[PDB]
Order: sequence, then C-alpha cells, then structure tokens
Amino acid sequence: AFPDCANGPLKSNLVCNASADPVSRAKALVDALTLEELVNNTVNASPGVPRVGLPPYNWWSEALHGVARSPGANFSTVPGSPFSSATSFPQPIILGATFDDDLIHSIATVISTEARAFNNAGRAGLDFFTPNINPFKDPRWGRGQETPGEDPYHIAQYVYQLITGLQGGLSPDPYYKVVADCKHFAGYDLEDWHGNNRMAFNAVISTQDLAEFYTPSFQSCVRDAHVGSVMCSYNAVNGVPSCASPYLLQDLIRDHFGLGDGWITSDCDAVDNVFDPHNYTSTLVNASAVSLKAGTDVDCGTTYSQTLVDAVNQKLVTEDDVKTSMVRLYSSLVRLGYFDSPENQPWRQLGWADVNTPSAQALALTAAEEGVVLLKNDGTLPLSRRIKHIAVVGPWANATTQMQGNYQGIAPFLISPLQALQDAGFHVSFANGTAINSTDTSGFASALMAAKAADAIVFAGGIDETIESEGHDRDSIEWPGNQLDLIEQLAALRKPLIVLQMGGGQVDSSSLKASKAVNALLWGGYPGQSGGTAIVNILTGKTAPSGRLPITQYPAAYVDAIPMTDMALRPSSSSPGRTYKWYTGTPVFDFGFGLHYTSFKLSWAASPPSRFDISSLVAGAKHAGVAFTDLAPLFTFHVAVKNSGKVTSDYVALLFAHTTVGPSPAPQQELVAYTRVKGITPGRTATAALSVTLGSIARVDESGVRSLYPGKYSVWVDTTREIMHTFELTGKTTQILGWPQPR
Ligand SMILES: *[C@@H]1O[C@H](CO)[C@@H](O)[C@H](O)[C@H]1NC(C)=O
Ligand SMILES: *[C@@H]1O[C@H](CO)[C@@H](O)[C@H](O)[C@H]1NC(C)=O
Ligand SMILES: *[C@@H]1O[C@H](CO)[C@@H](O)[C@H](O)[C@H]1NC(C)=O
Ligand SMILES: *[C@@H]1O[C@H](CO)[C@@H](O)[C@H](O)[C@H]1NC(C)=O
Ligand SMILES: *[C@@H]1O[C@H](CO)[C@@H](O)[C@H](O)[C@H]1NC(C)=O
Ligand SMILES: *[C@@H]1O[C@H](CO)[C@@H](O)[C@H](O)[C@H]1NC(C)=O
Ligand SMILES: *[C@@H]1O[C@H](CO)[C@@H](O)[C@H](O)[C@H]1NC(C)=O
Ligand SMILES: *[C@@H]1O[C@H](CO)[C@@H](O)[C@H](O)[C@H]1NC(C)=O
Repeated sequence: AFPDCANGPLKSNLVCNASADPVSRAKALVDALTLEELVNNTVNASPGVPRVGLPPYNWWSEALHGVARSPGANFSTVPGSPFSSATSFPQPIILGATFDDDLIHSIATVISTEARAFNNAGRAGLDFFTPNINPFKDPRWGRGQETPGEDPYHIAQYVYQLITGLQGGLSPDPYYKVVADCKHFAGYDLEDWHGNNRMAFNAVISTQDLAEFYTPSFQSCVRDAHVGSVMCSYNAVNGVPSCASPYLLQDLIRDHFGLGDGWITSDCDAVDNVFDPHNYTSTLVNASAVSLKAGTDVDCGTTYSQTLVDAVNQKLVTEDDVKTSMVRLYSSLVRLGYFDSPENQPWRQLGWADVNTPSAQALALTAAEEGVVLLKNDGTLPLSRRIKHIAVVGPWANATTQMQGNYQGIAPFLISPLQALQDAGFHVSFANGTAINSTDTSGFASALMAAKAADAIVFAGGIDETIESEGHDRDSIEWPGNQLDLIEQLAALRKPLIVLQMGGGQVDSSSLKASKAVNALLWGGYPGQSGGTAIVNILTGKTAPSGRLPITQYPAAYVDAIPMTDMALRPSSSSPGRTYKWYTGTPVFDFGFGLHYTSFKLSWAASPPSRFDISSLVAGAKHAGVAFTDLAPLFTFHVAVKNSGKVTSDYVALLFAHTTVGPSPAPQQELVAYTRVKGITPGRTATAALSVTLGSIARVDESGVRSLYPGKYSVWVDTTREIMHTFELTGKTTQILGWPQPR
C-alpha cells in the first residue's frame, strides 16, 4: 500500500506536499513521529505507523538478473496468471562475458520496468538489493556467479550502465524508477572456505589493494552512477566489521565516493554479527549503536528495532542519529514517488502487460547469445549441415532451473539445450549419463548407446548450485564427479564431440583442451531462460559466437598455491598472485579469451599518438566535460577491424595496458578500454573506438593514492596481442585522486 496524501492522516504533513523539497518532506514526516515509532521503522520489514496512515514497507527485495524471489517479492501461485513469472536474464557472469555495456543498460531498463509493474501489483518494493559488484577474485567463490567477473574496470563500466538503467538516468529527473543498491561493500568475496565463515571472517586488506582492487567498482556505482543505496558487508576489514566501520561507511562511501544522503543497509543481520560471532561489541545494544554511528541506516533484521531505544536511553546513540537515518530512508522513498499521487507517474501505470514483452524475451536471448564463450574449435562448429542425429548427454543436457543460477525468480519458460536441439529439428538421443557430482557409473552405458549411432555428440556438464552457492565455496576447481571420465569414454567413439562447460566459476578443462577427440568447447555459465536456444543458435551457426571469458580459468593446482583467506593480490612468498593482472602461473584459458566463426585483421585506423606531458593532460582534464580528473581522457584509439573471413560476426575489442613506471611491482596487464563492434560482414572493415581515461592509466601507490607517472607504456588490442603500441608519459609524477587514510 501507499500512503493516502489526498485524504489520509498525513495529507497536511509537508511529506504529502508534492512540490516541496524531498529532504524537507522526509524531515516533516520524521518530526511528526515518536522516537519509538522511528526506531520501529529502522529495519527492512518496517511496519510503518498505522497512527499516521503510514503503511508497512519491506526494504528487502531482490532483482539481480530479473525480478527475483525475496521477502518483499510475491510471485503468483497460479502458473499462467498475472505476475506468475518475470524475465530471468542470464547470471551477471555471462552478462559480463558479453562486454556489451549498452546491452547492460537495456537489461537494467527491462528489470526496472518489470519491477515497477510488480510493485504496482503489491508484489515488490521499489527497492532491490542489486547489483553485487565484489570482484570474482578467488576462483572458488560460491557467489562469484553473481558478478560480472574479476576485473574492476569491467565491473565499473557494467555497474554504471546497470545503475543508470535501473534508476532511470543519472538523477531522479521526476522520480527514481527503482532504487538500486551496490552491495557487500568492503572486501567480501568468500563464503565458508575451510571454516572461515563470512559472518566471522576478518579480511586483512592493504590500503593499496583496498583502493586498487576492492573498491573502484564502488567508485563507479556511488560517485559516477549516483546509486541511492549501498549495502555494508557481513565480514570485517582489518578487525572492524564493515557495517560498524565509520572509515568505510563515512570516509569512503559517503564522502570519498559521494553517497551523501543515500542510505546504507546492512547485510541481513550483519549488525547482529557485529556482536555474534564477530565479538566486536560485548552487547547487542552496542553493536546496533556503533553500526548506527558508523553509517548503517537500516538493519536487514530485527536487531535495530529491538535495541536502538535501549541505545538512546544508554546514551550510546542520540535520538538525532535515529532521526537522520529515518530522514535518509524516507527521502529515498519520497524521490521514488511513494508520497506522490500516482496520476502523473507513468511508472505507477505499468502492469502485467509490461513484463514478458516480446522485446524483453528477445533481450534475454541476445544476452545469452553474446555471453557464451567459444573456448575451443577445430572447424566442427558451426555444425555441418549433413549432421542430423545428435546424442545429448550430461547433467546439464536438459537443464532448466539450473540455467537460472541463484537470486532468480520464476521464469516464463526454461528452454534446455535438449529442447532447443529439438526445436532446431535435430533427431536427438538423450541420456543423463551421470550426475553433477557422483561416483556412480551406472548411466555410462546408456549414454554410450545414445552416442553409438549418432552424427555428433553434445556433452553438457560442469558445476551448478550444488557445487557453488552463497554459503558454500569450492575446495576444488576441477570438474566434479566422474563427468570427465564419461567425456573420455564418449571421445573414444571418435565422432564429432562438443562439450558444454556450464556453471559460473570455471573448471579445469585442460584435459579437454589437449584431446584431439574433443573437437569443441564452450563455456555457457548460467545462460538464463533462453539459454538452450542461444547455445544451439551458436552451435548451428544461426548466431556466431563472440563472448569472451570475464574470469580466468585457473589450473586446478591453484587451489593449493594460495589460500582463499589471502586478501593480497600481488605475488609473494606464498602466492602466485591473483587474477589476470598478477597471476604468475599459466591459465588454462586467459581472461578475455574467446573464439569466433571468422578471422579478423586489425590495424590502425588513425595513427596512434606517441608522447604526452602529464601536466598537459591534468590541465586539459578541467576542459573535458567530466566531473572528476580521473574520468578525463588520456586518448581514444581508433582500430580498424577487417572481417578477413567468410562469416558475419561481432568482435569484442579489448585494450590491455602495461607499464614499468610508478609503483613496483606493476601489473602484467590491466584492461583499460573495450568496445563491442557489431555485425562486421565478410570483407568489411569496421572501426572500433577505445577510450582510455587518466584514471585507468594512473597507478595506485602504497597509500591508495592514484597518480600519473612518467614512463614507457604499451597497449595491445586482444589477448593475443593483435596490434600493439608504445607511448611515453613525461613530466612530474602528479596526483590524480587522493585516498582517505584509515582511521
Ligand atoms: C505546499 O507548500 C507550498 C509552500 O511550501 C504551498 O504554496 C502549497 O500550496 C502547498 N501545497 C499543498 C497541496 O499543500
Ligand atoms: C512498534 O512495533 C510493534 C510491532 O508492530 C508494536 O507492537 C508497537 O506498538 C510499535 N511501537 C510504536 C511506538 O508504535
Ligand atoms: C501474495 O502474498 C500474500 C501474503 O503476503 C498471499 O496471501 C498471496 O496468496 C500471495 N499471492 C498469491 C497469488 O499467492
Ligand atoms: C570477545 O572479545 C573479548 C576481548 O575483546 C574477549 O575477552 C572475550 O573472551 C571474547 N568473547 C567471545 C565469546 O569471543
Ligand atoms: C562499544 O564498542 C566500542 C567498539 O568496540 C567500544 O569502544 C565501546 O567502549 C563500547 N561501548 C560500551 C558501552 O562498552
Ligand atoms: C527435461 O526436463 C523437464 C523438466 O523441466 C522434464 O519435464 C522433461 O521430462 C525432461 N526431459 C527428459 C527427456 O528427461
Ligand atoms: C535424468 O535425471 C534426473 C535426476 O535429476 C532423473 O530424475 C531423471 O529421471 C533422469 N532421466 C532419465 C530419462 O533417466
Ligand atoms: C562432490 O561430493 C563429494 C561427496 O559429497 C564431496 O566430497 C566433494 O567436495 C564434491 N565436489 C565438489 C566439487 O563439491
């Protein structure tokens, strides 16, 4: 329900005055309320205040890749009825594999539209706990499937697009569409590995790594995209739980990244964890108190509503702290149109007709088609047209709900690889074969019989929610169970053999890489509701592959070279380094790697520049139309991409940078720019524009300070160093962005 501002008990409170300042309306609502009532509404499952006609409002809604199940979400229980389903896009890991920022904005628009409709039905809030922008740093993380990948720059671009699409522009022009929430702020990328439970874990993070790896995405989300909400993390960073750290919430989130009057929710009773099990405060009241003074405005739990009155009476917090939090929450609601009449709000008109739109379904399909990565191919793909009888085998072959990952809703449909092969007209012999993770070989003979007479074999396997999930990290990053044994037995048949490696995290597929009998390999992640159709469109050649790995495929032994608790990224006395930036070993498949159905010849469309003076770049930063010096340009490369093959294809141009100047050691590579060139027909030459910022090229020192250093720099335009360029910066080392030193 919404408050009645025409006739309800608040119709003369300034909150119901539609032309008034939002913060003034929030202050008028808060000032008319009892301290005890305000404390009552410091939690996600807020009762409202019946005395003033303020209805209940639940802050906990989920929409990570489409409207999702949550305490605040209500799917209809009649399967064909209104609000019985919503568009279930692929997991953000495949979305990040697309490297298509525009597509991310479109997907965010669809999600916000459907969420608005559900809220108009009383089946969702106006306020969703998305996105997850913690880098998928360690390959074992059970929640990395929820993220765009392991590169902070890529995550930053992704999250800019997603926040602006979800909230409706860079500002509430009339209103917020929905209020997004970039979540788990501060060093959270671990579930329960080796008994290190997230709710008791202490992330020891250097200042350099905090500023260089763990927070740039929050820069983009909070400072550049103007998110209206941040969620503070379960864990501790350097001894202080996130939600009770005023250095993190005030100095970094609100001040450095400019959240301002935007509100901060805890993770779901992380305030409770500040007491138990973090043992940071010796009482629950003091846990609530220090979390509130640090900057946690609303508690995803009942701890605040049970303790904050005690905390005011014990002088641990003031009534004004509670009032400030409440003003933040209600100001956000005011900017959402909560206290405005629905007559002039188009977003208050969206209904069930606006959910599973033909265009939204096509968009989910397009996302899956651009995200799937072709890891290996010898020409077998796209499938020969004489291929007719196909055996589909594996614990993912007929995957329906598996394709949705976690944090999902109810989809209108789930098109499995099996069904999409049947939709395409193939004569299919299906066999489970074996489970995701078991020692039972009973199904092997059945799969062999399915494959014995076939024209081609499609094995679909990997990991899923039973292997990686919130609260469960992986111990091994190998294929689970005996899946590889069955793939080997199928390869013995020496037929055309295609292997679909699914799941969010990567598994060691090097054995498949080295086998001549495995003719093709694709990573399908969690591909969403139309995943099978996308995969089969790729297999048949109806759509050409173009997706690229958003994370590294590590060799299995990586799990023995570094513990998951090691928050450092640089190589060390005990670490081979983390991510493509620092890993000293040999990935099975590199970050950004991907194959196409055609060849590309790359050259310079404009002659690239050779030298820059640092003071000149800093001076010109003031005169480019950007809000902060780190957002101003270094340059824009123009690359010509000739389709030298015979098949129309997209191409993701990825610009990597390396340097030896400034702080040592330097990363091996950093992704500084990328762009998706669409629909290059055979013979044509398309031009890709690659814009690098001063912030992407500036180095972070031991203090978290980001500066421009004068030295020699190089750039290249694929993982295969497809063209290459050297330039040089000259002048004084000059600071581009400061860093608040830890309290
Ligand atoms: C809202 O307040 C302004 C002054 O702040 C006043 O001019 C206007 O009439 C008020 N509108 C309503 C609907 O009360
Ligand atoms: C706080 O909420 C509880 C549960 O709805 C209710 O019993 C109590 O009266 C509320 N307190 C005030 C001051 O409204
Ligand atoms: C929506 O939720 C309410 C309770 O929150 C429940 O009574 C109702 O049945 C739900 N809607 C449907 C269609 O089941
Ligand atoms: C909590 O920490 C205090 C010191 O900060 C210590 O004395 C106490 O034993 C700890 N209690 C628990 C339950 O961990
Ligand atoms: C509450 O916790 C903080 C930080 O642990 C501590 O400094 C403070 O003394 C505690 N308050 C009380 C009343 O014990
Ligand atoms: C494929 O999965 C669906 C569940 O979504 C099931 O109804 C169907 O029977 C399965 N097909 C086969 C051949 O197992
Ligand atoms: C395939 O797998 C599921 C296990 O989740 C099983 O219940 C199903 O009946 C199997 N299908 C066949 C045709 O044996
Ligand atoms: C597979 O199951 C076994 C037994 O439950 C377990 O020890 C192993 O960790 C599982 N594999 C994965 C990758 O989770």
